[PDB]
Amino acid sequence: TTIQVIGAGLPRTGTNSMKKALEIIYSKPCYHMFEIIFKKQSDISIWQQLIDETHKTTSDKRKIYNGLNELLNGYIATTDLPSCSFYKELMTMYPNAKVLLTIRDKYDWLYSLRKVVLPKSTDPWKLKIEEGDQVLGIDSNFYKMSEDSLKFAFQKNHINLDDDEILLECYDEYNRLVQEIVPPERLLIHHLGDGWESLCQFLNVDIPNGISYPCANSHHQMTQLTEQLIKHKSLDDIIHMFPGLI
Ligand SMILES: Nc1ncnc2c1ncn2[C@@H]1O[C@H](COP(=O)(O)O)[C@@H](OP(=O)(O)O)[C@H]1O
Ligand SMILES: CC(C)NC[C@@H]1CCc2cc(CO)c([N+](=O)[O-])cc2N1
Repeated sequence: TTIQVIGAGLPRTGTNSMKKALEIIYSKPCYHMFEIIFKKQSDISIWQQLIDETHKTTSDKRKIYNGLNELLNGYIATTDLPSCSFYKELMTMYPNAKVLLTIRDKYDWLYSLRKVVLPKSTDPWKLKIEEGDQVLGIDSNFYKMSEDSLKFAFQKNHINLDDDEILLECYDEYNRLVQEIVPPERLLIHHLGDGWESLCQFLNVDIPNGISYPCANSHHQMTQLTEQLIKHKSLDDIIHMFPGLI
């Protein structure tokens, strides 16, 4: 088992649906932030170490390659933060792996990002997200790793995360650089709604017979999850309300 597909798309661009789609195609696990949050919170400090390594004057690329290889052992693919921020390193480690860039309208993306992943620090909803996350054992260590991974993706040290104009241009910039760095024959750009056919051709497989392309992880559902985590204080007690999410 080795990485076949490197997902370079940013959070809220359909990465969880792509994760599920790749697991359907290959019948092997794909990495995603949900793997960290719901299955392996122990990985948070490992990711934090790697991102930190990138902030050294002279970063040790072999330390990073080895960390990545450790983290992704047994996975056939990667999507979402924090792995997407390392797509260049992943490309080097796995020269035969193809690259996917999931993408969507930037304004739709920002609204989705604000409601689920990166609320403004002035948003009361941020406190609700944090309360719900405590139920899952998710705390400041997680938030620091995820924010750091985003800043690493965007290649910014000091950045005002609360500024929508900065995020919007960072988003466009990120997507543009992926297209300029990855050779076109090694890259598929997948827009929301594109479904199986460009993906499957790209990966040299048939369209899965009678299996629909996944449509997962909407902001409405994530808002509901937060609301129910706060209300019932137990993931196990509410997971029947969220089929196919985790
Ligand atoms: N097959 C599909 N078609 C359209 N939108 C999809 C989709 N799969 C996922 N999405 C959208 O992708 C976003 C989540 O992406 P990610 O998994 O990276 O967090 C959500 O957007 P919204 O929050 O606007 O509803 C979700 O609704
Ligand atoms: C469990 C949920 C109710 N609260 C956790 C939230 C939503 C899921 C999530 C997903 C990502 C990337 O998909 C990131 N991220 O990259 O910062 C952060 C978070 N945080």
